[PDB]
Amino acid sequence: AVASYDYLVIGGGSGGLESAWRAAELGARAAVVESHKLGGTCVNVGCVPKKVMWNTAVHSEFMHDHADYGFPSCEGKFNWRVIKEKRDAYVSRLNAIYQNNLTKSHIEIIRGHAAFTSDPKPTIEVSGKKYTAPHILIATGGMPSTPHESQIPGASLGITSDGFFQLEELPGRSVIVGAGYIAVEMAGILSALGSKTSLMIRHDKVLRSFDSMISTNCTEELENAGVEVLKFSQVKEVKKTLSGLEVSMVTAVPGRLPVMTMIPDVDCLLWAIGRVPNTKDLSLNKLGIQTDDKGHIIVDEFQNTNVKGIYAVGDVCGKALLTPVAIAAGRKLAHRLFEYKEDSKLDYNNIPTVVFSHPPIGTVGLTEDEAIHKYGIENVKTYSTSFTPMYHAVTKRKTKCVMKMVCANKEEKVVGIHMQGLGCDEMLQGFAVAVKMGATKADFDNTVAIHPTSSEELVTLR
Amino acid sequence: AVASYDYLVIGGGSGGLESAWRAAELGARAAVVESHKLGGTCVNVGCVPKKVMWNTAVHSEFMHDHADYGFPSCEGKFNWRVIKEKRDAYVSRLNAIYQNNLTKSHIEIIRGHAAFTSDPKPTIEVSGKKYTAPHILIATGGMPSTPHESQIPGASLGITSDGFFQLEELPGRSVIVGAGYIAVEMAGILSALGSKTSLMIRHDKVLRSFDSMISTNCTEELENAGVEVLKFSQVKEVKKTLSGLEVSMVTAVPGRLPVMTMIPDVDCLLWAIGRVPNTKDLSLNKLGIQTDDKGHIIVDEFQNTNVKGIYAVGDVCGKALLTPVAIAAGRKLAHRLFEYKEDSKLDYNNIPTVVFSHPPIGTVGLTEDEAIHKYGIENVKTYSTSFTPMYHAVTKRKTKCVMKMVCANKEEKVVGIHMQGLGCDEMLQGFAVAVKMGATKADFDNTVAIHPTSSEELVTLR
Ligand SMILES: Cc1cc2nc3c(=O)[nH]c(=O)nc-3n(C[C@H](O)[C@H](O)[C@H](O)COP(=O)(O)OP(=O)(O)OC[C@H]3O[C@@H](n4cnc5c(N)ncnc54)[C@H](O)[C@@H]3O)c2cc1C
Ligand SMILES: Cc1cc2nc3c(=O)[nH]c(=O)nc-3n(C[C@H](O)[C@H](O)[C@H](O)COP(=O)(O)OP(=O)(O)OC[C@H]3O[C@@H](n4cnc5c(N)ncnc54)[C@H](O)[C@@H]3O)c2cc1C
Repeated sequence: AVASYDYLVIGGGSGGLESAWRAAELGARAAVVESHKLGGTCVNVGCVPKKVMWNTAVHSEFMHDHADYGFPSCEGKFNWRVIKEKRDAYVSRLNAIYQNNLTKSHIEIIRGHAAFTSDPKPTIEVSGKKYTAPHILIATGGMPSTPHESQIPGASLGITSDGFFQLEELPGRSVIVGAGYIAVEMAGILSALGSKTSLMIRHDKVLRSFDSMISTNCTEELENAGVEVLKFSQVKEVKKTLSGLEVSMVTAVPGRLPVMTMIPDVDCLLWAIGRVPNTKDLSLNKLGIQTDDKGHIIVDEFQNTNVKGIYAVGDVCGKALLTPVAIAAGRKLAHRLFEYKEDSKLDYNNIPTVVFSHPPIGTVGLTEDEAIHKYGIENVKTYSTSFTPMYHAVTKRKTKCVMKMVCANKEEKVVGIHMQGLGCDEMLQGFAVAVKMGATKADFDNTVAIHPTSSEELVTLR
Repeated sequence: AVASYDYLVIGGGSGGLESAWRAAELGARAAVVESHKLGGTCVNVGCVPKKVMWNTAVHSEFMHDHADYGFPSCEGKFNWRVIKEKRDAYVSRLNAIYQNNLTKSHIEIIRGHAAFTSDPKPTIEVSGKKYTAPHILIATGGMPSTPHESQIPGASLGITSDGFFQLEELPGRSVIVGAGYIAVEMAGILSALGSKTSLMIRHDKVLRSFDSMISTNCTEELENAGVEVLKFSQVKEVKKTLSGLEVSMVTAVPGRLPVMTMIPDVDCLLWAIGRVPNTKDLSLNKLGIQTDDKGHIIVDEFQNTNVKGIYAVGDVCGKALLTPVAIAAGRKLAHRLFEYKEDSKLDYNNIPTVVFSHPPIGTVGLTEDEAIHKYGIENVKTYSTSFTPMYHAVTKRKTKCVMKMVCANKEEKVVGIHMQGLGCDEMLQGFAVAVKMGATKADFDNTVAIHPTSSEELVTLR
């Protein structure tokens, strides 16, 4: 029967747990329905297991500069199993920590699958057991999208990021299909570690929604790293040969004639084409809750759905798909609800983001074209530099560091910082803080530099 | 005879060159007297050659986590020569670049040693040739201090940072004497690379002028890295045995009786006790230019000496001894002089600094005690965290990451950020920009985090 609480959170991922923590910490009676493992996508099959795999690739990369630094080289041969077993243990330790905090904060964990009922007042049922609350948050997140046989015959022969983390040996030949961050990172980890990789993109470059400098630089650094970027190409079908897979792909460079080619002996085919929300089995239809054509839950600036007492945050909304954003919104909400801060909402402007490619990308703000459109070419001035990290001053293998700064108006307010280079992963957080206080280039320029670093380049751009 | 210019800069180091560049770029007729190699301390025997040696040590460190990441280990044996020859070539390329820019900007380079004359109007002479200008800047910098036989007999048997960069093989047994940044860095590079090292400090910990957390953490990380910290100890004398050196050191832990011990078979004895200014051979006495008891040139908030038309910037003044500060002040000055910005002066508050120890230290602002004294215990709240970088979640060897944030007053204005951990070298510049705009913790806290990174810890401190 309906057990009542002050807050019912559906899904124990990033947004979910943060909302429940802050909420209870403000005196509420929360419970967290979760059908699988706490932590959600991020911890089990995302941010965490990705970062470890990346570090591993970073080790692979630098093995290349060993002799250069005076040390003897190493015979090579990465063992995937060893690092996988560990990566996995780590994730378990994290899970144990998560349950611990939840219980330590007195938050129930209704285990199982939640779905709204055919009751007048918002109510959900988990195993014939119904629970209701004056405030219910849907934080079910999303999932990897795979193409159906109904369009790409043999599409179901390939894997997704989820099956990537399930992989137990280093694939011989990998084919990534997708041109966004997840694709790029998978492309780069797999390649660094030894697999022959082809990244299949429908256009000429990657991370197309990122500033032109970033997508342009990133496509190059990828190519220079041993990755094959198959431009203007898609898969028509996949067949399970005896050797491996046979990717029949259509490559149609605009201005030429289309040309089909088979990719044989493929060990792995990763679909990194998108993320579809987790909303169908919630019975959103039972309450007449608004979704878009793609299943995402439509919410307002304050995470409100169209139904009173029901909110949604994170991936499931289809906006700014990142652990920190789900957390930031789940937190702002618990405060708005249980602390009565009517204006407690997350600002989706100037959200910082790091893409763990090689070298790592960092970005916060408007791309130059996003500024030119919002301000006008007369009001947008960019500053940029392209240099080689001194780490490479003694190595044969090189990478670059390109940093761009989009300034707007007379005072030259920094509206966008984009870079890619070594250390760009830890370099970003602070400038992201500065970009949020409304810093102008002079604020950056009246900051005594730190020498010798790559960061100082941003405060001496001229 | 006296050739006249608009600006005469004495010394082509960090402060010197920046002042001349900006100056000429503003239409002046500059010349740069330099008795040695352009770039000064930093480029030839400082920032640059240090950073390369550090990167090298960082490679050594991570060689330790190779098998952990699934790769086979390496037999070891670093070759110093290889990396030294390279480090050196690099520095040459830099020198060539420096002359190039100077000439490209039409700045003369009077080669030789400058010294003021016995002329009424400020005039200097370089090789019986006299040159004068309405504005003369002394940017001679400083030099390593060594103890004289007159106190420490055999003191002249050891070397300094300068002789460190002259070293051609990896010393077998090194003894660093000094408890400040240069000492620590030399201690850590030499140790990472394979030398048995002892850091001799007159107290219990290092970097004593840094926030207590930093000096405390740093002394530990050093000890945990294979470095021997000889606390409460000094050298009484050094003798050249046949094997190597014999350091007779007095160790006097307060609360015990003093105990002398010999350190035998020492390959290297590095004096990292201090930096004395380059002012004696300038003939400062000829114009009655004010110096302090230690030879430093006394200047005001605007770099003015007590003599009209003569200024001083950088190490030679004995304040905030860093390349970026000399640059920042030489630049502010050229603008004040040639652009008539009467208030163009450098703010020595919130100068950021990175110490390249292992892991790297970063700091900007007031130490907690500097705030408690300036504000009062009732008005100072600190926040801190101590965690292990996830890079170590799979390694046996660990390091920590400790970050402290000193907040002041009701709004909790961030007056000091101190940390030590991996990536703390590139992490600092941005927070340094934020700390200068007068950011409050809420500004930091209303900054969507970047996950998974070490930096995010600073914007989620609670
Ligand atoms: C590869 C890969 C790498 C990523 N890397 C990063 C990165 O480095 N940085 C970053 O910031 N973001 C990263 N992301 C994005 C980040 O993972 C997501 O933004 C974050 O997971 C979003 O959280 P959420 O709260 O919306 O959902 P989720 O964490 O997905 O959580 C939803 C939880 O609810 C459960 N559930 C679903 N429906 C129900 C229901 N009906 N009843 C009960 N329980 C239910 C789910 O099992 C799940 O555990 C990555 C994603 C992938 C895939
Ligand atoms: C080891 C080591 C590491 C360092 N590392 C760093 C670091 O990583 N980061 C950092 O920011 N700072 C570092 N420093 C500090 C930085 O090097 C100095 O702050 C910077 O060099 C200061 O510049 P300056 O303009 O005062 O002098 P300098 O660069 O020393 O230059 C003075 C120049 O003037 C010449 N000269 C002197 N007297 C005369 C005269 N009478 N006539 C003609 N020419 C003359 C000198 O030859 C010299 O080249 C380091 C120092 C050492 C030693």
